[PDB]
Amino acid sequence: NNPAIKRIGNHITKSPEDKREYRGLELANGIKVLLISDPTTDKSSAALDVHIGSLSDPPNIAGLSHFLEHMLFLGTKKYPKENEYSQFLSEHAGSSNAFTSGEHTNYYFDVSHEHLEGALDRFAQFFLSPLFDESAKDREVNAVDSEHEKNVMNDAWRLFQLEKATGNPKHPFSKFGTGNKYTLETRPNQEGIDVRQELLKFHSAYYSSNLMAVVVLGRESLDDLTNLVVKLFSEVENKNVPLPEFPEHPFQEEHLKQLYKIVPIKDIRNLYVTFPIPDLQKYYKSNPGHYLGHLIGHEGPGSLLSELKSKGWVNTLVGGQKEGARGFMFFIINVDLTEEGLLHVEDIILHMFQYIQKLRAEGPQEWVFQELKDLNAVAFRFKDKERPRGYTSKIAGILHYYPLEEVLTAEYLLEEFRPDLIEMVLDKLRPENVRVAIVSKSFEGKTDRTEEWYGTQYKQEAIPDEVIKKWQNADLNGKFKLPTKNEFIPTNFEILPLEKEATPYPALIKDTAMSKLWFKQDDKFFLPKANLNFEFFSPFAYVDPLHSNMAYLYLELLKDSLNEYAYAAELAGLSYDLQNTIYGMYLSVKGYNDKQPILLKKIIEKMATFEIDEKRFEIIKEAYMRSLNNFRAEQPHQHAMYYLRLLMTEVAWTKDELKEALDDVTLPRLKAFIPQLLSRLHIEALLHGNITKQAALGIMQMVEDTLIEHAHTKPLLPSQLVRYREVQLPDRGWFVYQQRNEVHNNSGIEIYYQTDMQSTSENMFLELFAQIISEPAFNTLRTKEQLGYIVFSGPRRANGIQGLRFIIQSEKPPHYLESRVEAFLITMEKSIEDMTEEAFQKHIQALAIRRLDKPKKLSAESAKYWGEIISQQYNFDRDNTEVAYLKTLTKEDIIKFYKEMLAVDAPRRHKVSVHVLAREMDSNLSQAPALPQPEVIQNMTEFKRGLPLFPLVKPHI
Amino acid sequence: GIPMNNPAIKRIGNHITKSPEDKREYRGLELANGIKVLLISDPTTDKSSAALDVHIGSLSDPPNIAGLSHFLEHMLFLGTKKYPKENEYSQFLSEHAGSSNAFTSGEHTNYYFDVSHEHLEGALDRFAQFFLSPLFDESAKDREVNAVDSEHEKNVMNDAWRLFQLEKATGNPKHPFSKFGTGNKYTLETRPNQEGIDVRQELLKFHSAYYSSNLMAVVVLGRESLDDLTNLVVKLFSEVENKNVPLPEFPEHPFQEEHLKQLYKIVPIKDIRNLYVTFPIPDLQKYYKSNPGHYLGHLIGHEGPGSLLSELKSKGWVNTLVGGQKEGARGFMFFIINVDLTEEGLLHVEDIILHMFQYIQKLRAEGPQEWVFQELKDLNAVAFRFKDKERPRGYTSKIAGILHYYPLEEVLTAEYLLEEFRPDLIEMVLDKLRPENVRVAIVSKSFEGKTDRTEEWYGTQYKQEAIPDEVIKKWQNADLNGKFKLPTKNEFIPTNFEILPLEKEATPYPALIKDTAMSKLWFKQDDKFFLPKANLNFEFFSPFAYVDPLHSNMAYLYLELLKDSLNEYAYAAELAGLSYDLQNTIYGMYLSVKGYNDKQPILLKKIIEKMATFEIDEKRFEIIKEAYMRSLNNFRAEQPHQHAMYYLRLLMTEVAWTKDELKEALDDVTLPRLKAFIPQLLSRLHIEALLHGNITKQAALGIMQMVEDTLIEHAHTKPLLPSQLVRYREVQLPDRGWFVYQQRNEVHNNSGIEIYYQTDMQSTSENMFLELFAQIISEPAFNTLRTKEQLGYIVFSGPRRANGIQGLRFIIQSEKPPHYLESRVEAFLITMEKSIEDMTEEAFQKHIQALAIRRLDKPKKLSAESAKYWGEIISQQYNFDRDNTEVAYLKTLTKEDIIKFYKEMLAVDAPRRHKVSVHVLAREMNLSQAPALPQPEVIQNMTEFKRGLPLFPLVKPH
Ligand SMILES: O=C(C[C@@H](Cc1ccc2ccccc2c1)n1cc([C@@H]2COCCN2C(=O)c2ccc(F)c(F)c2)nn1)NO
Ligand SMILES: O=C(C[C@@H](Cc1ccc2ccccc2c1)n1cc([C@@H]2COCCN2C(=O)c2ccc(F)c(F)c2)nn1)NO
Ligand SMILES: [Zn+2]
Ligand SMILES: [Zn+2]
Repeated sequence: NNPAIKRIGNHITKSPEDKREYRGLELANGIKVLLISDPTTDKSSAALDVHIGSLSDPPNIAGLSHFLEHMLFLGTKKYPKENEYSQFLSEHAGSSNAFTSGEHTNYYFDVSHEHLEGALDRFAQFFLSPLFDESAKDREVNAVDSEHEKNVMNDAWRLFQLEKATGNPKHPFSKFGTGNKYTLETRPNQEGIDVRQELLKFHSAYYSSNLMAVVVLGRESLDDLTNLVVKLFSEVENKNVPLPEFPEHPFQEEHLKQLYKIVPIKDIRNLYVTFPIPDLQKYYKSNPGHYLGHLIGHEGPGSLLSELKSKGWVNTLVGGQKEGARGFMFFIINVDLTEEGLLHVEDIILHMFQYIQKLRAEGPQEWVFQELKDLNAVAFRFKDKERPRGYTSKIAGILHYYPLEEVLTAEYLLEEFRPDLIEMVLDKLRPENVRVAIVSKSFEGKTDRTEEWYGTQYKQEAIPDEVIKKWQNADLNGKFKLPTKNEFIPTNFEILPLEKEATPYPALIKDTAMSKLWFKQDDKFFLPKANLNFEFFSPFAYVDPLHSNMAYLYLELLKDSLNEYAYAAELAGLSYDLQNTIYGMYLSVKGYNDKQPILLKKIIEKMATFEIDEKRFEIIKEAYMRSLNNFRAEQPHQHAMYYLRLLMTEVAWTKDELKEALDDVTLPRLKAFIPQLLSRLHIEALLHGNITKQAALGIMQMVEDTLIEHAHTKPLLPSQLVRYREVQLPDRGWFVYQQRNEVHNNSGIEIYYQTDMQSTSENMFLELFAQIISEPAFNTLRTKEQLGYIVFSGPRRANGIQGLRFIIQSEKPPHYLESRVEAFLITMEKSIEDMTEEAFQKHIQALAIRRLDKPKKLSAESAKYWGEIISQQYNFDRDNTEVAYLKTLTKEDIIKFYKEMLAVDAPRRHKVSVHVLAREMDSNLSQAPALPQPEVIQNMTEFKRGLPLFPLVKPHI
Repeated sequence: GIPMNNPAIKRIGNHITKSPEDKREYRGLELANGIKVLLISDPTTDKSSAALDVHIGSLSDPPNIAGLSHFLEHMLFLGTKKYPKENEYSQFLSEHAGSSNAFTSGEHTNYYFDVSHEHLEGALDRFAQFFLSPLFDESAKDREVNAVDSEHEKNVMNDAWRLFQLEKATGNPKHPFSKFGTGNKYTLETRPNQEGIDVRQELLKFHSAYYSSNLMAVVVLGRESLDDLTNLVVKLFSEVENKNVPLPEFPEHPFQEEHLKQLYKIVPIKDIRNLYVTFPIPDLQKYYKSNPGHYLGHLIGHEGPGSLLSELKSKGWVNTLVGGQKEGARGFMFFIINVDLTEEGLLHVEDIILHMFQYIQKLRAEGPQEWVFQELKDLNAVAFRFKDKERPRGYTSKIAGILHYYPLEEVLTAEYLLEEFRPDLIEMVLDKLRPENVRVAIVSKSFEGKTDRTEEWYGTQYKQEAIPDEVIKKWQNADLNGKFKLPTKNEFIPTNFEILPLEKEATPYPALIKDTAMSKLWFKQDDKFFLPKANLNFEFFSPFAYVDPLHSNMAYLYLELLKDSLNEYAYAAELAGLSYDLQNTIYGMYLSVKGYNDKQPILLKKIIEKMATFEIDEKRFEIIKEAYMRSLNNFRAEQPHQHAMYYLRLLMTEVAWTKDELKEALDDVTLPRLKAFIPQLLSRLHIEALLHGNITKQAALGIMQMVEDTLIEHAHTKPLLPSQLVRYREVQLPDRGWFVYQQRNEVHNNSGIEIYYQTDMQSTSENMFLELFAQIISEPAFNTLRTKEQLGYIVFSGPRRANGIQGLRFIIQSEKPPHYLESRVEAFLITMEKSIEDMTEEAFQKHIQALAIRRLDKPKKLSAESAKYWGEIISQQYNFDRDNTEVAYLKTLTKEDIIKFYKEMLAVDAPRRHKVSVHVLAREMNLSQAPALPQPEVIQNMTEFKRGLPLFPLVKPH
């Protein structure tokens, strides 16, 4: 019909509950396309996936493909304004991102549904005519270097790269993929390579239309969308690039039966078991690797984890197939270690091979596979509706692996047991194909090797043949037994009819001294799911560091207890979250509205009648100790945000305070704590989903009755239900707090301009200003001045107060970062006042679109309401009224607000700054303003005592 | 050569015997007109003082005009012939750092003041005219009768006043003892109008009949020499006329035979259970050198091992006992044994009384004990040798009364020193304590409904019965009871009075000699008083003493139970001049130990050990918890203005549990729960202590460590983190805001009001603005709101301080409704604006000097110096030089400064006016111009009120 379209796909199989419309098609230049018509979406979205990545970097230029990824954002022949893409999105309620994996570079964006074409055009140019400006190239090499830096001291990256460096050095799998200033600038300048030539050369060589897939979602009809995609993308040139293949596995036989001992930054104890296996991607219909992962990584009774845990050796286990690349994959079993586990790695692994041996003895189990098939099938039928941005990027990635008519289902459905493949894979899980790595600080000083890129300290030795042989003779262990039929599988998918007095927003359907119960029957999504949210308030949860530690340990121990029972439910789409908070306990139950009452009652009963297992208590406590210490190894901007949260809140226990109180938690004391915690409570709950008002009251009643019967719960007094306030800073004050990060050699800074108490006017002043400065902020402080990879501006909301905040992680000292943010603000004063009235209104509309974007799945709407409820404001219609006020704000309103609240000279300026100094650190351009002397906070307690405390917000109703 | 006799002086006494530690100089003498005079010269005193006690009181009321003595007492303040401005006397004192008071007992009317030492004579001259030329202005008399009515109304629903007059009403109705002494509007106006009495003549008649110089004792204390004090007193008081009035006597007891062997059943206002046993006895006053009454009071009322109380408490029948002689009047006394009653006790009154008579029998069996007398003598002797130095106002008032009862040379010692062992007198008094002489009274709500009589002045509901002769006979036949042993030698009697020498490194103010996670020790070796005494103060912080109502209740009961079990052990120390206080706070616990330093470390160790290792007796636990339940409930019967202040503290503090919340929580306090709470509270602590007195730095550090070591060994205490040491903040009120909180008092038929004008955090600046303003208005506010408008008896102005914040407050209890009182206070503030503007610069500087004198009045005794520091310490301001600093700054203020302050913070149209009012309604609820007031925001809920406002900072330490 049309010459630009090679073929047009037929029905793209979808879920019957999926109301979006789909058309597949393949362009003449080979670009695989999927088109999603959703006339309701408030944001439209496109994504493109190029099937090339880090594995295809030049050997002399580590990280080229990643770098190119960054550079495409900085201008094209048709749109050469460096920040034109990001600025257009920001002015039209959009955003975008991209990532570079081993075989993919993936770019995506969303934007106000009324601006798809303008965004998509600019987006298309990335793949037609990028500038690769020399100036922009020399700047953005720093963002890559800063990105690598944040990862250098991160234990997950260090290991990630160290695996690669213990395989065959000649294999692309060993490449350093992120790149840094050395590999992208310094070594190429020393070696005479022109970097810009190489970006152009790579782009022209590999960004070919035959290796691309594109997904576009908008309100427009599938037809209009077909015309729009052909317009912009058939232009792409096809250079018929062959899809790279890695048939040879990176681990050959000299890399097997090897043992690696590794010393990470954090105090952690891990055991990693790896088996090389053939590439299983083709078998995807059956999925042998997933069947095996399901059993090995089972956490229920008779499981491998179960026994390793009751032997006191392991707490968590992960098992299944791990991606490698077209040509090779891995099977892994990864456990963390107790102190005992670390002494018993030989036996832990023996136990591993014992469970594999039982899976060999029983042979494949068709009922197991069939159970997975029918659950996945139900999962797919009732899948929540995705957000555009992630949906397009996801699908754009898999289009390369499946035909058009099955791209939506290929990754949820399964087709036949195919026990031959299961046996084939299982045959690779043998002692002679094993690689073993142990991570413990106990190897400190006992290593002899250094990994080039990250510096990781490790040792390599061969597994003694005697030990391989013992593992080969693994007997059957009577403690291991296959799973039982999942008893939590849901069976009643009936959607209850809307009650005649249903409400659009949650209604307060119960209000005793015990309970406040908020209820809404789902009237948007009509899936057989419910969300049950409970806030258990008790003053004894946070009264002091000792009690705060005991709340944590109680819930951790409780969940550890429930794990075996609740794993099945989690597999059958029924999950729960149990969390301690500064006001008490948070419990969430989400999933199929069928079996929920079984799980909920089991949890409340186990809470109220818990019996602590002393060995579990010792093991989890020790873990918690290490947890607290390991915060030292977090990142500087993390540390910064933490200190700021400590400074600005009435009450807050530090890690050191908690860590000192921990030694005083004893099993008796914990046992006494729990009934005391439970003795008096107030329960605030949101119940939202496929449930009637009667059902909601009965769930609430069951919770109350179980607590009253088993723990004798009495209500709290109204006067005891107090929330913490935020420190009220003085007009024209500027406080600075200084700490050192002893692990990372970058610094961090958070800067907080506290404005005033939340209210419709103050909320929208702040939100509008943040919107107007959002893109400029990123462009000026990252893109132009390249302060660091992490640069963030936005609102801060805490305890009913709010303000503006800047967060930055950099190698520059924080006081420099201060002047640069101050300089930026001034230049923003000029920019807002030079800003046209038409631009101003573009920003108003962008914010409105964001605020009024409607929630696409039950959980999202639920969390919107929970935010209103826990925050004690209860303004469920907030978006309408606040957007309405928004639309009436003038550019002068915003200028008055800035000069009153934010400007260096503002009369009501309220500035506090946290500075985190790097490890080795010390205690033209637009001109920075002159800054007052900061009052230096030496003691958080003294700081807080000398200031007032804000009020608390008044509820709405 | 014989002397040149001054004729105004009938005689000059010999050496007035005094404590060898007492540096004041004394002279006694009797005027020609028979006034007995003691002169006290004290060249260091910052305030001087005088008092006059007339030996006439309300037993001599005219029979048809109840309360005339008392009323006359009020009227003498309101103007004399030489000083006829109604409030000259009050005004003069106020402007010269002075105050005065007076009171009317059955046989005495006692008047006293205390002002700046430079203005003795001026004060004394205005004072003297009271006894020469009262005006008894007819308008004044019509107004002041309201004050007396409001005083009586204050007392009407008070169980102690009800009982006091009920006793008078159950004796011989024709005896003066049965008179009603307060008076009220009926007996002092209404009835005298119906009966055609001219009250102003009756006043003049009484004053002239009885204010005779021969019934008068005066005491004057001043910086002036003894000779100059003599000339002065002769000058001002010689002209008081001697009508040679005979001193009234009452030789017939008010309780005759038909008033004995009686039982009375009385209904209280509060929920209380008391037993009152009374025996009539002869007038023992004349035997003061042996004190047979107090010997028997000492034994019968003893609280140590083997005691009467001891057994009654083990039976679980009583919790407290009081026994000894009770004053009556010249010619009769009583001997009492009073106990409170448990629930069981109320059912075993007959056995309680039998046990009382068994102990009395043990005393008859053993007979008088010279060694006991010996103990009494020795303790009293030591007490007098090392008597603290008194505030002059109280001292002149006390001595002026007792000049009537003792030779001049003995006024100081008569009440302390024992000289004569009189076993005959002991046996005499003991023979009067017999069932055929006994009167028994029971006070319990359980008689509610079952009474048939009504006491006429208070309304008391009671029934009267004759004690069955079979009961009297069982008490007569009280055989001995082996649980009752006499006390043993008091091993807490101090013997080491040595005053350690003043260390080289010693400091004028307390020094921080220890600062650890556990403890912060303040110390000062005494450098002023040099008595063998010390004060040891400890604040224990725990977040678990006030975390919620339940825990608060448990902190209370813990310390109540603890004090209960230490009582027998600690009683001997109490008698030996060594006492302790233990009481829960909103931050944890407070412990004070005061007295002769000798044996303190023993008592303190016993207290701390018993805290850390406490074993709760289930039976004491039940009894004390029940009493505590009653105590909460009984709050409903406090005065209206007390409620107003209570509610204000509730409203203006961050955290604060109401009586109702405490009471609801009490039922979940179980013995096991309390046993759990104990160690939890003691597990983490911070101790801040002031140790001040006759102790060295080493001994002090040892004391502190001993308290730490004990808590550590037995309760495994660890330190709290600094971040946990949080104090509570005050609610910060909004500019131009005005909130009202309204409540009703369901017992009293008056209303109460507190009005709080918040100003700002305490600083030198703000403190002195408020204090000077409050000084300027102090006297005028009393004179306008009470003396002129007669809003009530209780009228108060002054600073309020709480949680580092401050402001101005008025408190009034009145029959009129709160909103009326608001307008009249507001009216008053306006008049004070004009008054300050019209005040001369000298009159202003005069108010400044008055406040200065008051702020720099140097403490006279160790306890008062200690208290001054302790306030600096628990307020965490640590500003030990505050008086010198703040007075310095005071002296530079100008009347413009104060008018600016008033217009900014206080005036009705002030931009930073922060007004909260508490209105307490009564059970049943021209003049200057009141401004019109904004509509007030009515607080309907304290939690929401507090949630919606900011909280102030805390004051910066020094
Ligand atoms: O490193 C990566 C991720 C890398 C990709 C990248 C690289 C270079 C860019 C240059 C200019 C604009 C966007 C560029 C984006 N990346 C994402 C972000 C975040 C997080 O997600 C959304 C964007 N974003 C922002 O911060 C942000 C916020 C507000 C703005 F107005 C704005 F323009 C950007 N930062 N860097 N892949 O390999
Ligand atoms: O009732 C009684 C006691 C009665 C004696 C009395 C009687 C009538 C008076 C008339 C005018 C002035 C003082 C009169 C005093 N009394 C004492 C007080 C309190 C507490 O002691 C100090 C005075 N005082 C004040 O409140 C007060 C406060 C500030 C002032 F500037 C001021 F002049 C007075 N109130 N009534 N005896 O039988
Ligand atoms: Zn990147
Ligand atoms: Zn009076």
